[PDB]
Amino acid sequence: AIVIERPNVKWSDVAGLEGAKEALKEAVILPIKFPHLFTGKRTPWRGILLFGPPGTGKSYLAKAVATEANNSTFFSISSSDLVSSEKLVKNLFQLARENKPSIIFIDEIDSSEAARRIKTEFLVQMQGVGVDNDGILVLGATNIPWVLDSAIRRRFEKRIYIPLPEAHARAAMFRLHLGSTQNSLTEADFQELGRKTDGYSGADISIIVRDALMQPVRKVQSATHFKKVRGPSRADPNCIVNDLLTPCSPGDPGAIEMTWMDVPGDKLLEPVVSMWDMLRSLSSTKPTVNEQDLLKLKKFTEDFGQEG
Repeated sequence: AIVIERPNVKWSDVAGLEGAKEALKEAVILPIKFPHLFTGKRTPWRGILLFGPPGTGKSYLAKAVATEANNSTFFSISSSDLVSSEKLVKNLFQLARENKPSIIFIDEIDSSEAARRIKTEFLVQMQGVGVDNDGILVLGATNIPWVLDSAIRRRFEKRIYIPLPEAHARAAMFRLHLGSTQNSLTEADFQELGRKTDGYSGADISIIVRDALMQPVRKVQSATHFKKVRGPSRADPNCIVNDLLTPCSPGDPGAIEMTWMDVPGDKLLEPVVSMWDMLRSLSSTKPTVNEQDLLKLKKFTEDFGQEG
């Protein structure tokens, strides 16, 4: 029910968001590193909110904090209206102090029939009518902040906006989603995709990289002809040959009406994800985030901010 990992995500693992990371470092770590610099009339913000465009992968970011922060335990869940009935939250905080340090984290905090059995129980503990909420932080993640009850919303003292990465991260994000796969791409072609537009998110980018990986396969499943070549037999790197058939265009240097159904498991020379592959997969996609879309957030700052 409640995920309970004690993670490992250095700041560096998080692609970029230093402008936020700084914002986080301030609100949390400093208070931690120099406790003798936070008391008297000022207090650390126990509730902090993570908000920005969808697919910006806020989730992950959370863990990075719980890590770079004394190494607190990550108590986390979601708003699948909590396994679509309540006590979960009670034990949640109960555990919180029970194993502090710790970070209560809720991706999808946004959530009619007033089923405040939970809704209030939250603020109640958030308010910590009695038991100590100190040493424990709570984070919220949402793509739509404007849809939360003033109460809920006024709990997270500090609000940090999670922008969209279009920089080096955007790019280096492709290598990441390319994992350990054969590709003809290079660090030249990787920052290239990076600079090649923006308005794209970790999701977005991921989906393209996803289409760009199968590219090689459909070529092979739906290929017109193949051309025999030389090289170690896929079945044995030691057994060089000259019968490996890779796929080729209709009228080419050595084509023959074929299909994988004829090409031998070992006699097949499989293509790797190329740069056109990459590109093309992109040239057929739109950023799931528009300006109007992103403007709908801007609202918040103006009429809210640190709630007040």
